[PDB]
This record gives sequence, structure tokens and C-alpha cells, in this order.
Amino acid sequence: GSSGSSGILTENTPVFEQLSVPQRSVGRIIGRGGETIRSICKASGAKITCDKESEGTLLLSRLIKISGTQKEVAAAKHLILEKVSEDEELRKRIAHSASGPSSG
Repeated sequence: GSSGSSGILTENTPVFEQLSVPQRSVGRIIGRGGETIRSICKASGAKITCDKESEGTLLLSRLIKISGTQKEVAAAKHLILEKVSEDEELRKRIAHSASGPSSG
């Protein structure tokens, strides 16, 4: 599933979205200690936070919370991903499990 876009407001109505990220990518999204989550929140303007209700130790997967105006909540969501994909490959470039399509 990929297709599926939409979003309406009055001019800058607030929004609340949540993005579940693995503990393997959260390190690249949030950074060493947030230094990365601080530059994104200011680059998009959307408030980004990490789950709380849960222990948030290292179960299996983490969850992030994005808030703000349709402008940010939408933009920030993109940035957060830009990091998820980075670590996704960064961990593969070092592990390389009988794979690695690098011809083009």
C-alpha cells in the first residue's frame, strides 16, 4: 500500500499523527540523543516525540508522535522517514547478506 493522500483545513488547523519506527531506525531518526530530532522539529515545525506509556527501553519497535499544522505534520513526516531509510541501508551496507544490487 502506497497511494492515499489527502488533507484539508481552514488555513493552518492543527494535526496529530503517529509514526511507528523500529529501534534500529529510531537511532538514526532521533540521533545520538535527540540532536537529530531537534533539527527536524525546527526544519519542519512539527512537534516530534517518542512513546511514553510504554517502558520505551528496547522492546522491539518504537513509536513517534508528530503534531502541528498540516504544513508541518506533513513535512516533518517526510524528514523522519529520510532517516528511517538511511539506517535501513546503512545497516545493510555493513551486514550485506548475499545481496546488494549496485549496478546503476
